[PDB]
Amino acid sequence: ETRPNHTIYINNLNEKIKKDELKKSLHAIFSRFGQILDILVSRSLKMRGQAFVIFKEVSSATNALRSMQGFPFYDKPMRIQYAKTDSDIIAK
RNA sequence: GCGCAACAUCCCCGCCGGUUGGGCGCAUUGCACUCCGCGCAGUGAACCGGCUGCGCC
Ligand SMILES: NC(=O)c1ccc[n+]([C@@H]2O[C@H](COP(=O)([O-])OP(=O)(O)OC[C@H]3O[C@@H](n4cnc5c(N)ncnc54)[C@H](O)[C@@H]3O)[C@@H](O)[C@H]2O)c1
Ligand SMILES: Nc1nc2c(ncn2[C@@H]2O[C@H](COP(=O)(O)OP(=O)(O)OP(=O)(O)O)[C@@H](O)[C@H]2O)c(=O)[nH]1
Ligand SMILES: [Mg+2]
Ligand SMILES: [Mg+2]
Ligand SMILES: [Mg+2]
Ligand SMILES: [Mg+2]
Ligand SMILES: [Mg+2]
Ligand SMILES: [Mg+2]
Ligand SMILES: [Mg+2]
Ligand SMILES: [Mg+2]
Repeated sequence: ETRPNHTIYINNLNEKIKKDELKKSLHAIFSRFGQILDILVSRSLKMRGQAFVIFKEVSSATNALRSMQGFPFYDKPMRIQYAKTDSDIIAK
């Protein structure tokens, strides 16, 4: 789960929030500490309430669990965690 | 073929299916990298398959 290091995985999000509003209301919050490459969100039955954001490299992504970890985001605390594997765009 | 919905407890809304998006509810704490859980309804939204009826060649 936690404690490898590739990118962030945010959990326990408000699923009522639509995809577009969520994808941008995180980029505006998660670039205070790094540059964002791509943010990914799905409202499917599994990946709803979860997000996948990747930055420049690894400690361009350690700079996230860094900050938030229970941020009252849309009336529910965040829970961030390092992505177990790596996103298929950084494998190049 | 073209244009329409009279019939409607103000107006608007012919019928049956369906799609996309919006709403509410149930369920979901879930590690992905093209979409996709389900239910409810005057969804005063846009459309797709048909059909009934009215008017005009
Ligand atoms: N004050 C306002 O701002 C306001 C608001 C709404 C309407 N209006 C006016 O009030 C008027 C009321 O008109 P309406 O809505 O009663 O008529 P309509 O114009 O809606 O209906 C005419 C059509 O009904 C169809 N039709 C008639 N009998 C039929 C039957 N037996 N079977 C199937 N189809 C049939 C025909 O195709 C006909 O062309 C309108 O002309 C409108 O201009 C005014
Ligand atoms: N101009 C015109 N063409 C028609 C009319 N009715 C049928 N047609 C022609 O017929 C074709 C088939 O349409 P349909 O609705 O299946 O014809 P239909 O079933 O005989 O029509 P009904 O008489 O109502 O039963 C259309 O493409 C038209 O060209 C009409 O009233 N006016
Ligand atoms: Mg009409
Ligand atoms: Mg009318
Ligand atoms: Mg009427
Ligand atoms: Mg009615
Ligand atoms: Mg219908
Ligand atoms: Mg729906
Ligand atoms: Mg819904
Ligand atoms: Mg149609």
